Amino acid sequence: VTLCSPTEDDWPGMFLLAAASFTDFIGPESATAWRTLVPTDGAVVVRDGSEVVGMALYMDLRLTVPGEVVLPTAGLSFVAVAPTHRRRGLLRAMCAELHRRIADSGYPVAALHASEGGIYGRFGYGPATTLHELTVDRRFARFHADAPGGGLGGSSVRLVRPTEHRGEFEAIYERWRQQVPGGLLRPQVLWDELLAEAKAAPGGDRESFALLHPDGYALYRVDRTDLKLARVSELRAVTADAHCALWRALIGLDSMERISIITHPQDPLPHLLTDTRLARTTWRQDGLWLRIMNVPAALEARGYAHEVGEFSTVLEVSDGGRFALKIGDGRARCTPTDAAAEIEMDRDVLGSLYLGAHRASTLAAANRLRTKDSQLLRRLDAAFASDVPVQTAFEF
Amino acid sequence: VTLCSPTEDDWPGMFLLAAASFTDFIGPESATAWRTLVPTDGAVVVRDGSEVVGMALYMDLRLTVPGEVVLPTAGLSFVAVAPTHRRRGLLRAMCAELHRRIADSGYPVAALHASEGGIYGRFGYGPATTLHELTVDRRFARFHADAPGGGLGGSSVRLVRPTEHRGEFEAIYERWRQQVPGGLLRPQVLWDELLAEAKAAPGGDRESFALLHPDGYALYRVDRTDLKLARVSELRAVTADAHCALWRALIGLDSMERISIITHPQDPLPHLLTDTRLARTTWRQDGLWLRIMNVPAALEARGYAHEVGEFSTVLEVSDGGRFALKIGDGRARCTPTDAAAEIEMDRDVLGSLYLGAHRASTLAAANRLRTKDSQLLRRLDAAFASDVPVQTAFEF
Amino acid sequence: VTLCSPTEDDWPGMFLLAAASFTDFIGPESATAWRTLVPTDGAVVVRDGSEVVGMALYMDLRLTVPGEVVLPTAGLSFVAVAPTHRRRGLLRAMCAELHRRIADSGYPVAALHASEGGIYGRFGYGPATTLHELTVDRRFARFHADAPGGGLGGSSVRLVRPTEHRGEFEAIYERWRQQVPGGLLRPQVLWDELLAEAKAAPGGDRESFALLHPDGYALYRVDRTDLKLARVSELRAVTADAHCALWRALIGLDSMERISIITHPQDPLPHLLTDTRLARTTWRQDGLWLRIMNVPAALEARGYAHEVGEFSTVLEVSDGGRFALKIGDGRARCTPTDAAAEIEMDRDVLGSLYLGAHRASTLAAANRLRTKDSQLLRRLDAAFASDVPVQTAFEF
Amino acid sequence: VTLCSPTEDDWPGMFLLAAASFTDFIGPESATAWRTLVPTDGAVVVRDGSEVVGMALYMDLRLTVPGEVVLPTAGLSFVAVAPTHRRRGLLRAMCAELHRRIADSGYPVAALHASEGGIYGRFGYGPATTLHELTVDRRFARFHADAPGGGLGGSSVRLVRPTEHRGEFEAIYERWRQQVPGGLLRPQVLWDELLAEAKAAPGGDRESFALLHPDGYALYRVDRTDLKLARVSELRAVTADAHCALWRALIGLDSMERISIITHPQDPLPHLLTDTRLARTTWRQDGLWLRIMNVPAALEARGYAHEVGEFSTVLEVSDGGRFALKIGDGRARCTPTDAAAEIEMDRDVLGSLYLGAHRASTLAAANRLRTKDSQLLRRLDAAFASDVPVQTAFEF
Ligand SMILES: Nc1nc(SCC(=O)NCCN2CCCCC2)nc2sc3c(c12)CCCCC3
Ligand SMILES: Nc1nc(SCC(=O)NCCN2CCCCC2)nc2sc3c(c12)CCCCC3
Ligand SMILES: Nc1nc(SCC(=O)NCCN2CCCCC2)nc2sc3c(c12)CCCCC3
Ligand SMILES: Nc1nc(SCC(=O)NCCN2CCCCC2)nc2sc3c(c12)CCCCC3
Ligand SMILES: [Cl-]
Ligand SMILES: [Cl-]
Ligand SMILES: [Cl-]
Ligand SMILES: [Cl-]
Ligand SMILES: [Cl-]
Ligand SMILES: [Cl-]
Ligand SMILES: [Cl-]
Ligand SMILES: [Cl-]
Repeated sequence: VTLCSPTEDDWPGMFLLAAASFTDFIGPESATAWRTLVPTDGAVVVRDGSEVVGMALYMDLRLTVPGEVVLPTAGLSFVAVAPTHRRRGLLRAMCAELHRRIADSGYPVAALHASEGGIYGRFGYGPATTLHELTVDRRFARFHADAPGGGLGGSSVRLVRPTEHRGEFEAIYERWRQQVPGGLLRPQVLWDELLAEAKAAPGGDRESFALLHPDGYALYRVDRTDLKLARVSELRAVTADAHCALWRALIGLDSMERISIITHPQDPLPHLLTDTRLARTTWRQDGLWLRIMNVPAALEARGYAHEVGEFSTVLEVSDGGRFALKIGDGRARCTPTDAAAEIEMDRDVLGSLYLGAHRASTLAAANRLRTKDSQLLRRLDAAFASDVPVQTAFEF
Repeated sequence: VTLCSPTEDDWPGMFLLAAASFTDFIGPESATAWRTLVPTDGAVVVRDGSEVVGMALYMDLRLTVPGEVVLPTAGLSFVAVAPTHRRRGLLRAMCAELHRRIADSGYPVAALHASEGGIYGRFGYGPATTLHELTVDRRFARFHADAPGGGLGGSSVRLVRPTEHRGEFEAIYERWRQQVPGGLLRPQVLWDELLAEAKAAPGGDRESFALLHPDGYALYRVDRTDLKLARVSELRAVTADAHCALWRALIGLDSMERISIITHPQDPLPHLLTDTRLARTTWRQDGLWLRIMNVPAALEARGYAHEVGEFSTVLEVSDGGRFALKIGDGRARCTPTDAAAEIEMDRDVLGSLYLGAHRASTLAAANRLRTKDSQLLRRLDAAFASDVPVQTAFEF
Repeated sequence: VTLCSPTEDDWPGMFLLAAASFTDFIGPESATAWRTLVPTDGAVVVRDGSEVVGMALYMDLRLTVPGEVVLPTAGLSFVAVAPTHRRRGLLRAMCAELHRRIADSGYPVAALHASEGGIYGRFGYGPATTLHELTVDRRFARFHADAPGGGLGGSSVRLVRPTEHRGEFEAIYERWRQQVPGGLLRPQVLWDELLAEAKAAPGGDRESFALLHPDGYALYRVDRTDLKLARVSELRAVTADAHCALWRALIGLDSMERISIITHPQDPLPHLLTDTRLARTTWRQDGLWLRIMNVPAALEARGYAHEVGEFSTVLEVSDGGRFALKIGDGRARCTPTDAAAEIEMDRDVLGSLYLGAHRASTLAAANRLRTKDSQLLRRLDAAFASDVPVQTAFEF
Repeated sequence: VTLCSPTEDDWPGMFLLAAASFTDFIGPESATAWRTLVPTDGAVVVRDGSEVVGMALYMDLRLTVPGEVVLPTAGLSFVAVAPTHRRRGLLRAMCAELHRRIADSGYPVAALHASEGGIYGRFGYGPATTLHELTVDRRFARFHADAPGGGLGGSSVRLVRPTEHRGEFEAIYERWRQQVPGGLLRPQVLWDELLAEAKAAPGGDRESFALLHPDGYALYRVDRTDLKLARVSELRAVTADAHCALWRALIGLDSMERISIITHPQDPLPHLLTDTRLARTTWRQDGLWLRIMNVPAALEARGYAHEVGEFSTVLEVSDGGRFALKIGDGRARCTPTDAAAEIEMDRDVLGSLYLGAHRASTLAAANRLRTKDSQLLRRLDAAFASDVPVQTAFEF
């Protein structure tokens, strides 16, 4: 068992491991696009004597955090151990090497989408965003009097072929990702990939349609099997008007019984309707997971709630450092100290708090976050909260 | 069509209307217990010429709000129009009369549990708490190292017959309801009713069991049809230790595949497990609905976040008054004014904000809450938030 | 194997055979009511050497036929062979003896409800009425402008306890059964039985409610398991106004998603709605089966379409006689002849034609009805048709 | 918003609207065949300022009506409003313009297949044929002694590839459509299309097989997912012998559990079996919808029952004219009058009566058809009835 950077000869062995480990595999011909996001030394493989029995890599990503700050992010992906080589500490070795490389390269944070919720906590990954599926029975949906864009005149929304309006979608997304915590820069190769999935596949997914507004878009397709269900794959709205106009159009798909979307807990859609209950939550799951690589750099980089008074404390991350933490005027200063710790938590807990998706009070109730001062807990709660609700950009 | 207070002769007609309008009817012999909570003049009926074709009443309740303040609450229940008399404005007439009576009696707030989510908004009722069903696959559930009560020695939890420990359940509940927003005083007649439902019914519900801790309890029964599913009907925990100890015991029901509970969004259970995903959200719905009867009295009665600086504004409720609102040191002063309104909202929106379950930002995004100052929105958000997460006490 | 009339000692053996042969058994204590409709010599049993291994009886019924004529009808019921004694010609022997008795007693027709559709044809029983289940999604149901009782004022329909309005239901039913082909006289013992099934059963059927009009009623209960489905067990309407008023009330059961009723193919309900498709046909099956015992007596007893000119023919029933048939002024004369047969059919086919539910053309297309004159076929079609659509009264 | 005839440049915009409005879309390359049936000025589109936001067209069809008379029929199809432009009266404007064009062109009737049952009544379209799905459990199916083609010798039915016997299918269909009310002329381009759907599609529909008789054919394929179910897509039989022979062959598909067919209520198949119940009705729905464009021309063009005596009346269609109607010797004369109306009905009701599928008595019971003379109702019933049962030709 050897652990090293893959050579060009190693990749066919990696794609074989990938096909047997991931069911949703797009093959090795759309792997060209995703490979461009893997830096030199971004990947590790484990050989037996010889076939690939273990692999893992990171991708160079740009992650928006509260205060509209953009962090270089190491995106963990393509992590697999052969079924022949389980319970052999290969994952632990591969994860330890990549984290070494990611830290030495100067990434403040790493991120991943979890295949299971029970693996990544012990690696210091905490769930940081929440996926929220809403299903609307659009046959009963009436918009509230208070809702925008209910007046006469034309709709500002057009039904369009996605492939013909790439430039417009990019510019809306680019604005969206820069102003929303959880936002990711979407490179050109991923727009290429997104608009190739937009066409109908033979005995597969149906043609994608687009609803386009000056300040928003929605990509949707009818479900393969349930022909009364429209799945919104992606809805990006920069303004409240765009979000309403796009939903007014989706509720007007008169041949559909149900619109479903994977969105965030704070999606205002339920409040646009006279009956909030018509937008049922049909699924909830952790979205993006964060490992804080550098505590001082990550805590100093993000903005904090202006609405909490200046305060100071000592934060200990288990095997991650102890820090004098001082937060005021929505900025933090995080400096080394050996003074008595007022707050203790494992590294994964800090990832979970970092984007505002989880409350310090909630993690404290489960004893994942230790302090003896409930005042300090209320202050952490308020300071780490996000004015702009945290969303999930796209799976990697 | 006449609208008046029912006489003793009217109640058999009301029970007939009730049987035909509500499927979950416990009959007229457990209606004796619930009737004790209806004050003199708490009920209206509509007769045709003569049978009961319309009814509605309120019950005298005590509702805990943020700051551990207990408000007299008019609990709307038993609202029905005969299928023979729909679309005749009977509900509008009955609701207008009860609201007249509730206001004149000096109730600051009214509350209800909604049969449908599309009826009650136009009456100034906003959804104020969120029901959150968690289902645990307890076969995979391992408690986190950080979780409390994982050490050796005895369990502080006992498996007991509910009927034999009424006094203990009352005292824990009484502590719970006083410290939690959404908490309701549970009168003796409702403890009588709760412990009569605890015994097995012939070709019906199975026997209820209780897990008792000094500072918490859990009532659960196996599902009628799914014999691998335990439904926790009620879990009241005053301390984090009690909540963990009770969940450790429930995860030890080795003959069950699944534990389900209807809880609140901030339940710390997912964070007690090594795999947060094992506690799936399988259902979400609005719980208690609030109508603010008296805006000044309700806004002044509750506590506000100490962690936001003193601030002042002018609040207009549509057909509910305009008010100079001044919040600081976690107290509000709400006084009449004709000065230009900075915040506008319908009455139902204020009910939705009142217990901290919904964010002003979220309601603002849907244009249910109008202001031109985003700073003022952040301040409302922070001030109306609840330190103690809001829960739902019991259905009425 | 002996075939004779049962003695009082034989009935416990018959009830044992009944319990093992029929799953929907109401026991031997509601068998007292149904036994009153069995005449002396109405029953046969087969013993082995001794237990009951075979039984069959008829009940004295009154059946309305086209022209509002009421015929004495032998109602076959309680027919069973022990699982120990199949393929032994016991059914053939029992059916031959009862038919001997029924004919000698002077019954023009026999009738039954079929447990299977493949048994009774060879005994000369033809399906004569059609059961038609309509399910309305009442959430979309709007009444047509043209529909009756859409104006202001009170509803003429009352929601009532069935047990309190027995007299009213009897008088409406009594009018209904006399004016509708397929109508049965419902004796007092069967009203006793019907209103005992109207109360809720412990871990069984839910309480029955009644909608009462001067000229109609509807009995309905919520389904045991599907709590959004109301089953209308029985709807008797003497006028079009009563039928609409009752359906307006049923569509007003706002807690239900679906109303289902077992009705007849010509039920006007679909045409009362702006969307005829909302009343889906979810089930169709043969209802009452007729064996014509005496061809001349049965053909002469019923009325014929006044709208077809006088005509004459020769009808042969296979092993049932040949007859000169002369129809005009809505009366028939049926007399013996040896003249060449113009129409041939088995006896079961005549039962199927007798109430107007099946067209001679349709049975001719399947060669169940032979003639060489298509003019004569059109004339039979028109003459045997029923002005008043044929309905099914009640199962026996 | 402009309403005009589409130009060649408008059609790609129409196909985009079509893809987003209809899930069962065959694309724009089989749209060439269907476009040949659209006359010059057969289509309208609505543009916004510019994309197609509304479209509708008619096709030139030939519809057989009672008396084997063939009417030029305007077949409405391809009707869609963009989800962006609902509740803007675009459908009303497009339908009013096409109906203007259809009337001025001299079409006596228009027809459509309804996407929903609640749209087309207000446009004067009445459901005129009834689709009836029969499912046979062919494992229990035994043919009656009386049924044709049960004797020895060869089967007159051959199992064949459809593509190799186009000429034979055309000639049988051509005979069928000319002798059956509801029959449509099937042009060459639609035979091209029908035999292209007969071959297996990759990850789609299975290969179609044909059973060919001198006087009938049946096209069937195994269901995609249920491999024990054969769907008969089309069965055309000119004689009773052909219908039996084809069904004898289908019942001989020994690898199938179930044969299903969409047929008409008067299909004689149930009567060919010893057990009529084995042919279950598993689905019922309205088929073709008729709008009578010219009342006098349509009423005079069709044949009437010879078996009803000569009679005269005055018929008023709401906003459609008042007419002296005189029916005798199976012909009608329909002439202008201002004499008192004896029969009133909306235009849609007349479409529903026109092919004999619905009885005047049934529509009268729902007050869709007003008269004060029940004798006149019986006469309408009998006269409008169809000797040959009405069938549905093919969807457009
Ligand atoms: N990181 C990549 N993503 C995608 S599609 C976006 C997505 O939903 N990912 C979650 C699921 N995921 C799909 C297959 C892989 C592993 C698991 N496609 C590819 S292809 C590929 C990579 C990759 C990884 C980086 C470069 C090697 C080849
Ligand atoms: N307010 C009452 N609650 C209950 S059980 C607790 C519950 O889950 N209620 C929601 C469902 N609900 C059950 C039946 C009634 C209306 C709807 N039982 C009764 S019985 C009764 C009332 C009442 C209302 C007040 C006094 C008259 C009789
Ligand atoms: N003829 C009778 N009907 C009924 S309930 C009405 C009904 O839906 N019948 C169809 C089903 N059926 C139920 C049980 C018996 C056989 C099959 N109950 C009884 S009880 C009984 C008879 C009978 C038959 C005549 C007298 C002996 C005892
Ligand atoms: N009238 C047409 N029919 C068909 S397939 C036969 C069928 O089952 N139609 C009902 C469903 N229908 C399918 C797609 C269209 C609208 C709805 N295909 C096409 S393609 C097409 C038309 C058309 C309409 C006339 C010319 C433009 C393009
Ligand atoms: Cl690489
Ligand atoms: Cl996503
Ligand atoms: Cl009272
Ligand atoms: Cl609850
Ligand atoms: Cl007897
Ligand atoms: Cl029945
Ligand atoms: Cl054209
Ligand atoms: Cl068809």
